Amino acid sequence: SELLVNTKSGKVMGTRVPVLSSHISAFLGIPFAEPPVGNMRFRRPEPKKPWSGVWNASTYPNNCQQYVDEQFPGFSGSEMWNPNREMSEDCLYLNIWVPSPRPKSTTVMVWIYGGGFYSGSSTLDVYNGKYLAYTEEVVLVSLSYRVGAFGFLALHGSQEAPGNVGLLDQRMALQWVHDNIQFFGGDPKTVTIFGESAGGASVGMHILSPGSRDLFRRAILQSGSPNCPWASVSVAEGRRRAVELGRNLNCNLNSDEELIHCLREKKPQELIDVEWNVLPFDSIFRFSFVPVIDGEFFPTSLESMLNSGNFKKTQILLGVNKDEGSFFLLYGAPGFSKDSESKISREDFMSGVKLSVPHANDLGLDAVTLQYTDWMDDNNGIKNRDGLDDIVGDHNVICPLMHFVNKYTKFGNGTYLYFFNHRASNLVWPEWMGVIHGYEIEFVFGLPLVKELNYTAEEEALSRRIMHYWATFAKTGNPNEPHSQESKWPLFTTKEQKFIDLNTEPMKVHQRLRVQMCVFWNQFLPKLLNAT
Amino acid sequence: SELLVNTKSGKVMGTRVPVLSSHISAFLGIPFAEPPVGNMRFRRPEPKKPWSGVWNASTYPNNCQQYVDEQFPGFSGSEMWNPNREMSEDCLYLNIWVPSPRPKSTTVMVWIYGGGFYSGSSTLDVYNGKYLAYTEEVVLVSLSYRVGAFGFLALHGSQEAPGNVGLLDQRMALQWVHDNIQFFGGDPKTVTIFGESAGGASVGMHILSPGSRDLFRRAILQSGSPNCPWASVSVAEGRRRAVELGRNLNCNLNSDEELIHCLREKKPQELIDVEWNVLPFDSIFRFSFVPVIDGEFFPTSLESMLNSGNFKKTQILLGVNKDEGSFFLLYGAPGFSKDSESKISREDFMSGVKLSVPHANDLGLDAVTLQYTDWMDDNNGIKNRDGLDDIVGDHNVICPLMHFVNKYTKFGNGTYLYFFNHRASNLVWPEWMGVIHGYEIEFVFGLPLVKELNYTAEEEALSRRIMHYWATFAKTGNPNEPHSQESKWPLFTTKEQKFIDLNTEPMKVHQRLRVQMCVFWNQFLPKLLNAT
Ligand SMILES: COc1cc2cc(NC(=O)[C@@H]3CCC[C@H](NCc4ccccc4)C3)c(=O)oc2cc1OC
Ligand SMILES: COc1cc2cc(NC(=O)[C@@H]3CCC[C@H](NCc4ccccc4)C3)c(=O)oc2cc1OC
Ligand SMILES: *[C@@H]1O[C@H](CO)[C@@H](O)[C@H](O)[C@H]1NC(C)=O
Ligand SMILES: *[C@@H]1O[C@H](CO)[C@@H](O)[C@H](O)[C@H]1NC(C)=O
Repeated sequence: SELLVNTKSGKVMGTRVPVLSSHISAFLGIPFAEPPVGNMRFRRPEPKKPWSGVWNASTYPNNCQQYVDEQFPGFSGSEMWNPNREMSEDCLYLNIWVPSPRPKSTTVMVWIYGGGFYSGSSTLDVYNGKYLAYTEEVVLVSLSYRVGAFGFLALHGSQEAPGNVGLLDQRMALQWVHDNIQFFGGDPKTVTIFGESAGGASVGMHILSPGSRDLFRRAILQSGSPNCPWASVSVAEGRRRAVELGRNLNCNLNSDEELIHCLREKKPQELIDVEWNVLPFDSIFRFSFVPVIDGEFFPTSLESMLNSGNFKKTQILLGVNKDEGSFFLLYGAPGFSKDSESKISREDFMSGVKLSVPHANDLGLDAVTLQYTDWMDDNNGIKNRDGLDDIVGDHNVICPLMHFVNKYTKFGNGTYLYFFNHRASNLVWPEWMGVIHGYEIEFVFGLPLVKELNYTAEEEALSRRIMHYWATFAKTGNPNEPHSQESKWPLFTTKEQKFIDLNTEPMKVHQRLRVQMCVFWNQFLPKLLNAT
Repeated sequence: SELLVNTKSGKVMGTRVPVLSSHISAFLGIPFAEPPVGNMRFRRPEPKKPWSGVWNASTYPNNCQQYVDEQFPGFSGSEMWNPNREMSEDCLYLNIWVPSPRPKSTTVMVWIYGGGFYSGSSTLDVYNGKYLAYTEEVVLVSLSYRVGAFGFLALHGSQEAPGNVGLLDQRMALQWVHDNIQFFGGDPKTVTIFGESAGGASVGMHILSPGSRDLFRRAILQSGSPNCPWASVSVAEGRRRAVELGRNLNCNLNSDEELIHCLREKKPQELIDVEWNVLPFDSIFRFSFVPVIDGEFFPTSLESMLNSGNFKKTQILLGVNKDEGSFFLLYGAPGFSKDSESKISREDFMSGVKLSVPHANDLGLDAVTLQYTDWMDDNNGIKNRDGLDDIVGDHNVICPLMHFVNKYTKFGNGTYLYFFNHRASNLVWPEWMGVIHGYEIEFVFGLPLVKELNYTAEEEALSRRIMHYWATFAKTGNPNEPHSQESKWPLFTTKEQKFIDLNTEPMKVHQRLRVQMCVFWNQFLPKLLNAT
């Protein structure tokens, strides 16, 4: 039957799902790892023992244990990111949307969710593969991985909690797609992995890590970048945070075996309750347990890997949203509130600059401030608010991604760069927040096509325009249709540095995206801080 | 007779001079000090022994010994600043233009020439008091002072070369005006001292120095400021430069008496030949022998004097030109030439930034560069050229003057601030140079009124407009006529920070003149350099 597939791990039985007055197939909650529970918590992932019989792969799986956002209880804008299924340490599953009929060798797209490495779910309504798989004839796959302390506790030199295991989770799901996607009609030599936020930093991490490169063909990174300041810590810092997690749960801290044993005795929610207490600074856009530069998953420092062409050479498609910082100021910066225009006093701007660059000494704090303050009108709370939005977007997302895209292009086989600056017309967050972090996802997955979600026709036009760029890129390494009538999304070159707009207005091409500020973040401020 | 005046130092006989189809009186080359020759070279000035008989005060006096510009031999644009009379160490004289008939108590204006403390002449055609004295009924006085090593060699703790003597020259001329200007129909309680460049820094120095404040009423500073980075050195630096002058002339350097004796044996031109060899850096807009912060003329550091209201509280009128730096790049920066548009390579911009901020470490050099580079179009030789013009104007003139005007206004009785941005229509320098340092002088002295110098009628209108602002300010402490029809030049307040334009277009009022860049120069870069 269509909904029955003989994989190398065993048979699985999916279900027929409707999608825009037609139907396709779905295989939800397929295991790719052994459940990482008990003594396996914090351990590298093991591959799922193959099973006899048939797996009832018709319902979504548990979500992995994480912190749940309750800043705005009941508010859909915040709830759509929380787990919509019960949480279990047994989260290692993946979901396949297959067109119907089952093709024989179409393009495969693997989705990697974000959420700062401390949260995420493959099962969110905004991650639904069906609209994309159906509209573009691709096989859509979404994996899951251990987040939080469960996926990134880092006592290096120990083999019980080596770090990076949530990436190894991702890797094993990618190994399972390479081995088995052919039985779902997927071409295992045409897998494009894409992600956003932490998931975009993951996608670019698999580009760097050698153990990962041969498991996928090309890559899409959305608002994420392996070298983001929040995406990785050093071994010393990862150890310190692991030890401090132990101290919050009154653990014996003498040996690494003593810490790890103590942490496995604890229930999940006990580590989540104190997870945020181990950050070294008062900060925004910093998360506790993140990938560690370990010498194994990452052979050396990320900057030397980027300078020395030490990474998978292929094509990449990547880009940013207009107002990336505003979501994070809402959560931790003083002055901002969901229900005001959040005009920002001179004094609260000062406070935001501290929380955005928590590693900076006073002289660096002054440098940031000078660079982002209109001094002809300093006490303007809209200019102070918008300025903060740019401080957090540039430092944390846009400028580390530009650095990545300038370093990668020097050695790669193609690069396509976008600037998504369309405020969705049905957005529940205040208008001061602009074009929000993670709000292009709904267009990439084609939710505008559900003309029951209140979307303007132009936005459906935009979602189809975008979904085609993505799929055509995953299929060929160029989002442009050969012999096509629309304007061509130009390649990004070190010489000309072009990129395009993604909005309902006719496509436009600019260059050197936010270079002015990105010179400051990528080259000046690091030099200043290194100087004492 | 009109041209005969009985001063406290003796009678003097002036001459009748024509000025715009009428006539007034002039007393040229009146001594106010003993000739500072032989053993008096480098010494504080002594007052002119009074004389029997009558002084033939009808011809201009010698100019003081200085370096003569020969970068452009024959070119009037450069020659109009060189000495037009033979040079003598006996330069201590002053010149009075008196209206006719001799008024009884009109306003007195004393002019203090500039030229980096290393050059200047009271006798230049652009300093002619007659057009101003006649048009505005004021008594115009111009002093002279020892420049170069002759006026500012600084072996502190010695009484033979204590430093600052060229300012004491100025002071004695001001004491002579206070004592004697009443016999020329001048009101000695209404003396406004004005100057440009070094002369504007002098005017503001007499505001700070206590030994000077009671000798003048109010003050005009043009493109000059006591706290300019070139206007003063520390005692240690002034000693080092004095010792290095000795080393260039093969002097015994053991004792201060030995150095000073050796330097007095030398002819003047021997010190001028090597004067530039003692600067500590490769620089532009730095001069060898300048005022020294000595504890006497200046009680303490200039910044503490400005912070602690330690200065003459009165009214001041001051301002800057649009393109102050371009004159100095022409002389020492690579890429610039009198006869090209001087488009500036990326590499030669780099070189200019070095020569403009010679005291800055590499990190400071990067800060300047970042702040003044359009990174969306970095290899634009017009933007690099104009950018350099602003680097040198802001650092050396505009931003130290804004600092002065922000500190002085906090404690003073009035402040008026101008931005002179009219390119004179008959200017012999290339158009890339813009509105050049020291090219408002010709409007302040009313040379546009000579409709035989090729000036547009609008410019005569501007010169009369400006000459009236100056004189009416000197007379009252407000450039505005009471009950007048033109727009009012607003006072400068710490709150609103207004200022006006000086050009042929109808007057306009802006605020916070070049604050963006001046925050960087006055508050950020000093913090950065102090930090290691
Ligand atoms: C003391 O440190 C704490 C820090 C934080 C940070 C929280 N959240 C966030 O930083 C982010 C902000 C941006 C919106 C994002 N969700 C939407 C989203 C998800 C995925 C992709 C795209 C968009 C939540 C947080 O919920 O709780 C915290 C609690 C803390 O202590 C108890
Ligand atoms: C190695 O250091 C040297 C440095 C210099 C600098 C010279 N000149 C100037 O810096 C200035 C630049 C601006 C134009 C001004 N004159 C017009 C002016 C005069 C008064 C008020 C306003 C305007 C001359 C110079 O002539 O010769 C130099 C020779 C050097 O070594 C032999
Ligand atoms: C699969 O599990 C769900 C959830 O309990 C159940 O409702 C469904 O009928 C099951 N289907 C099969 C074929 O086992
Ligand atoms: C003053 O000196 C000049 C220059 O030598 C001379 O030509 C002039 O006639 C003299 N006048 C008097 C009155 O001495």
